[PDB]
Amino acid sequence: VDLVRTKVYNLLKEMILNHELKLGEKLNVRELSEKLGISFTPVRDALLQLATEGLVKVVPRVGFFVTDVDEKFIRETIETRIMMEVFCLENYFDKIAGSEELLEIKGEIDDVAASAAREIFDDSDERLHKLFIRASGNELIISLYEKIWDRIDLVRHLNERYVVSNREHKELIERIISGDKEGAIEKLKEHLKNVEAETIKNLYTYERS
Amino acid sequence: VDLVRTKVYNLLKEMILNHELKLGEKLNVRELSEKLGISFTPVRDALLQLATEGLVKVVPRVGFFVTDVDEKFIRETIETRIMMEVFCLENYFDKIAGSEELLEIKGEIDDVAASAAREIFDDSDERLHKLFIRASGNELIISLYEKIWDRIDLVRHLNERYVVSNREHKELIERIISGDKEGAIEKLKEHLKNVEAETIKNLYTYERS
Ligand code: NI
Ligand code: NI
Repeated sequence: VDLVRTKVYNLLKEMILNHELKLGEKLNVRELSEKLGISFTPVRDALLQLATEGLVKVVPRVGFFVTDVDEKFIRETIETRIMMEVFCLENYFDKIAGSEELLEIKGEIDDVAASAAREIFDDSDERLHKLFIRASGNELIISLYEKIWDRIDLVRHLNERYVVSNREHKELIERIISGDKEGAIEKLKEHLKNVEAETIKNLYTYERS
Repeated sequence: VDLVRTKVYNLLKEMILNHELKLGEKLNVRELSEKLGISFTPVRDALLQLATEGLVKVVPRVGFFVTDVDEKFIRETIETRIMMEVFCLENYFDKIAGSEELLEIKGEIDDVAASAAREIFDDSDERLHKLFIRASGNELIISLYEKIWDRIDLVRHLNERYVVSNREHKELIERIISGDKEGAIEKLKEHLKNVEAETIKNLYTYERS
């Protein structure tokens, strides 16, 4: 289920980022099905799920459309992350600082600063932000974030300054390892608000919206 | 859709609070359908939705069960509310303080302090906490809270100290109207953590869990 949604989602992201699909554009389910080798019903069901995260607009008896992602959609995405991630980092700080995972992410971060390989950025980016959430141990929280992860992920990709983001993550982690809880929190706010400003600026490079 | 889920949900709450249904108990869809005058499929679909909020456990090819609501389920519910509501109140404080709605809720609160009518408590309780969320103007946030509202509502009802909760709301609102933002925030944390401790204690009065 998550499995099909994730392939559907991944195709949709790939075609938005390639400018094959415009923001607001009507989706052709048959097309998606040809591309993915998945039958109609399962694709349809995935799209309904994505509509649930606000990625797809559903017009009954009409069809499915790619959301017309606009500034408000971005801002709301980021502000939602600030609320959740900051809440997790603040309250689960010791647990995050002490995790070995944080150290492996740090290693990826250092690789990006040298190589600038986007895939390693995406992996390290996801792991760091999700670590904050996961460290709560609060399965409701963690499932809320998971529920909107596809939206988070698409938004993540609508900017191009990943190397600067890489450096911001580095500094975050450094504050965290130093037990500078307050510094870390301010740095996370700063990083996300920075990402948000840059995304809003990049947005006109996408067809429509 | 929300319409059917809400009737299904309301019946389930009523029977849990009457101790007609135990926590963990297997649900009989036909029963629910007889009671509500709604057909099988729509009930089934509502139950699937409620399973989404973690109110119903789904066992495929077996059936649907009432969640075995335990301390962790309560704690996680409350901590999730603390994160969201505190984030909203802190960041949208002026907007909340200035709303006429807050004044009407205040009027209900004063009625409860005098009458102790549970329905007026529930109405005023819902409005106050939802005002914080709604004042964000962030439709993602507001939809996350709405998505788990049934869970919030059931949890709200698993304690019996609503008059004390009424007094805590009163003091909250008083802090808010006074522009004591920090006082208000601390009072909201305190209120929810208090509710949480009392609920955990009351919980053994419910069959199972
Ligand atoms: Ni980041
Ligand atoms: Ni309350």
